[PDB]
Amino acid sequence: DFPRSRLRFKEKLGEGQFGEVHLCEVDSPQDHPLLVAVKILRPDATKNARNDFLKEVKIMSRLKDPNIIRLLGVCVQDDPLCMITDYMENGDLNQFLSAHQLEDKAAGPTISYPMLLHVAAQIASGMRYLATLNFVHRDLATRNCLVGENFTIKIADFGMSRNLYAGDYYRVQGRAVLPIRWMAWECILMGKFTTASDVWAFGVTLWEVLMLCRAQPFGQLTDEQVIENAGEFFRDQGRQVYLSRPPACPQGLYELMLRCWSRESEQRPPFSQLHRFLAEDALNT
Ligand SMILES: C[C@@H]1CN(c2cncnc2)Cc2cc(C(=O)Nc3cc(CN4CCN(C)CC4)cc(C(F)(F)F)c3)ccc21
Repeated sequence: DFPRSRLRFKEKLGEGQFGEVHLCEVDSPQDHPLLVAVKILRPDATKNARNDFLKEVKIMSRLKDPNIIRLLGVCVQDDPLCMITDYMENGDLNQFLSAHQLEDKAAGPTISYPMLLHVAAQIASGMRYLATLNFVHRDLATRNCLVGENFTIKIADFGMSRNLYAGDYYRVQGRAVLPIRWMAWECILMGKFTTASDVWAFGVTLWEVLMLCRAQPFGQLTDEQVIENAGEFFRDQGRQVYLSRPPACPQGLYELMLRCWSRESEQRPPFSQLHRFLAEDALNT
């Protein structure tokens, strides 16, 4: 159990109905101070919130990769319940890219095209790790991607904890609230979530990166039309629709995005392939 006496409060990062998130300093992290994010459960939090908290701890404890959020420690042998992760200073990737303009010499901070590819390749690397562990993320989007120092990307999962992105989730039949615009066609129709559908979502995430998070995927189409589109991928009568090529995206890179959106799960490129393309092949028109 992490010694909670080693956590020095600095600033509250956010609040919730069942807990609080704090930015903490740890002096001499080798066991100047290391900054960490600590989720503390309120002493009056529900037994259901406590259940989610402990299961969240279990899940995270297995994920140890440079492009995945790390669980540093937990304080659970006593109350209040704490979970300690890395602190990603630049917030989520949607908030990060939305604050930048593209570096375009032919034409507020700037971000270059090679840097957008490095960001996407780090997301690919993280996902390759999850896929090799048979772990299906189920909600890959830029909002669930965290930005640290040196343009380091760490894939996370906030769920619906932040009310910031309610427009990105749709309540289907059964009170299940899903991110349909990022979901593969088999997910929306059959609830079939696999590594292959994580690829589809990566494809939509690469679109967001290339758009500098300026627009919602299929923004001109209603939620009902995004669902009806998945039925068109099922019928395979050539009437299904794809996200349009971002202005700064070359045709070669757009062709990779379309592959992630193949009708057949087995035709979608593995994360090892996306990673190599994004890190090596940027020499395309
Ligand atoms: C306090 C702290 C705040 N913070 C933060 C970092 N820098 C700057 N400001 C805040 C990052 C962070 C991330 C997580 C997190 O990422 N946790 C997670 C949970 C699941 C499972 N699962 C549980 C249920 N739920 C519905 C869906 C997700 C799967 C995965 C993943 F992605 F790694 F697989 C990750 C949890 C707590 C915190």
